[PDB]
Amino acid sequence: MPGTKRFQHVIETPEPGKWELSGYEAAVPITEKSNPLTQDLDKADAENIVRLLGQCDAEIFQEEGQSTYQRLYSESILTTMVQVAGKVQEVLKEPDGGLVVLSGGGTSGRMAFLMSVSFNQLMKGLGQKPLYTYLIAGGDRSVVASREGTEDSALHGIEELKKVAAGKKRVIVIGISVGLSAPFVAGQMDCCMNNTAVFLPVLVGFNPVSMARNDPIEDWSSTFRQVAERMQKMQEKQKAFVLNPAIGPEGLSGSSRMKGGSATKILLETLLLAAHKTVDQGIAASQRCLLEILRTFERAHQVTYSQSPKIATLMKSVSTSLEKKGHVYLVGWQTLGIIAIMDGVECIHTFGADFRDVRGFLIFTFSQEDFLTSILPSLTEIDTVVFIFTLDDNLTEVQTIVEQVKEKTNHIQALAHSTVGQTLPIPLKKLFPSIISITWPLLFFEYEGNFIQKFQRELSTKWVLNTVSTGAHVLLGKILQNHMLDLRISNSKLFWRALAMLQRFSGQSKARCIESLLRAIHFPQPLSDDIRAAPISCHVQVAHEKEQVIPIALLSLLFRCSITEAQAHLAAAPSVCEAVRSALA
Ligand SMILES: CC#C[C@H]1CN(S(=O)(=O)c2ccc(N)nc2)CCN1c1ccc(S(=O)(=O)NC)cc1
Ligand SMILES: O=P(O)(O)OC[C@@H](O)[C@@H](O)[C@H](O)[C@@H](O)CO
Repeated sequence: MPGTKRFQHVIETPEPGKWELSGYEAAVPITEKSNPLTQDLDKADAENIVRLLGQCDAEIFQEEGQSTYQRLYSESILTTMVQVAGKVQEVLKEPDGGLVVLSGGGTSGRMAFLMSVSFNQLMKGLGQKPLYTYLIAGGDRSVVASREGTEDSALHGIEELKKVAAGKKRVIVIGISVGLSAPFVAGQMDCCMNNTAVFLPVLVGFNPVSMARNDPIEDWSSTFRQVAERMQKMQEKQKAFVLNPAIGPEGLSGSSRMKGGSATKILLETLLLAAHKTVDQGIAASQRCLLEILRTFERAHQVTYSQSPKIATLMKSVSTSLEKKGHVYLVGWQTLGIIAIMDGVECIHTFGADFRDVRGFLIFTFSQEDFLTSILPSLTEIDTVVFIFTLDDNLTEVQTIVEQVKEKTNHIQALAHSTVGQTLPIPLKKLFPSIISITWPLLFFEYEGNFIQKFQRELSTKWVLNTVSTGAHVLLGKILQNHMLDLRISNSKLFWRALAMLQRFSGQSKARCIESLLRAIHFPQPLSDDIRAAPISCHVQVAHEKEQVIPIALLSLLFRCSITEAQAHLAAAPSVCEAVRSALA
């Protein structure tokens, strides 16, 4: 029947009460799951929100229970990290015609960029040629833009890969996809397996391979799952690798920019740093050198979240400014500036928020005076401006900008990273009365830009900004339990996530949910057979431009009414949130 090809794979909605016993819950990929810690996140206050995400983030470092999924600390995973470190060594010994690509869509792609830079720096400070590069769904521009639609083509991924891999002789391709989902990566990994003389694919993500994505990709014949299963078979002969620890669900269901991006750095920085810092010692990478690093990353979580009360406060202020109608500026230096940009941009697609709502700034790349003359003018009594820097940064450039911002603003707060016993110039740096001083112990570092200190700091900022950005929006009522219902459908994964949210919150069949969804998307056109049979990309292209697609679709269902009737209802309610929530009641 029309549509059967496209929707056959979708699991039926269970009868009320049998969500567990239908086996439905057990087949939800971990990366899409509702985290039980966050069932009532939409009710939590700022302090709880910080607590509940701190807990969710902790799950990264939690160990394997005694019938269950491998985790970051499990022996199978650390052994895989060692073996991969090893293959990175091979290429490090033979830099001529060698290359190491880190690749991903969206936040996986963003993380890839950071790491390729860091490790390229590292080989510079040692006077070696840079061997790292990145690849992001939609080219370089995607690093710092909301561009969710660019991940759906396997040919694109392969193309980008062919460009960069030039006339190289030995290529390591680290395909990053948190959900083991992005068609962009899938095609890269498959291409690698079809030329193993040159390519070595390493897939990174955080689902078991039995939960890897399995619906058809429009421009490619195999699924992510088939690709990953075959890489796993090659791992026996050491010609492919799959590195996939479970880290437990996101605190915002399927918001893989959070734990997933974090785990990506923890996992890949750890392994690459080990491989470098152990080549020049002429010693194999071992579980012991990896562990040192992982434990440091784990202290970093503890260090970071011990500043929780302040983190809650900055959340309450970021939220306040967005409840009124102000903006939120994230101003930071080096690498920590970028991360700030990355957070701001992600808020657009993640919460449907305008790019001014939470914006990032590096010193998007607007210099000291340029910021003072351009942006400073537009500031306002209700806004919030966050400063993010180390005490190694150039604090004369910092104080200047805060001096000025204080006048036109007042809601400032800051994120200051330091070694123990560095002191904050100006004891009347108050200015910031109640800073977020994150003060780092003294580690022993032989590489020359203290790369472990950088990684700690990046990660810690990512945790803070993410928790803030996400928390501020939850407080506003935009989140339904631990799901973002009212998302914009801009790729296929999001289209499937909409359909899952329709099933979950309505309890109605998949045929009904699909029908309501496609009607909401294509309104005012009716459901023809063509539309029913259309590739998922046709729906995406149309829904991408509309507003409230998913809430309209859900209303149609709850009221058993038409799209015309549910649009009218929505427009007659005070808000999307009250409309949906009170139809649920
Ligand atoms: C319909 C459907 C579905 C699946 C898979 N889709 S998928 O096909 O894009 C996908 C993504 C990643 C992956 N590893 N496998 C499939 C994502 C959303 N999915 C999903 C399924 C269930 C839920 S939920 O159970 O309502 N939240 C607990 C949330 C999301
Ligand atoms: O790394 P994945 O699972 O292939 O997901 C890649 C991207 O879709 C994902 O990072 C997304 O852009 C983020 O907005 C999710 O919060």
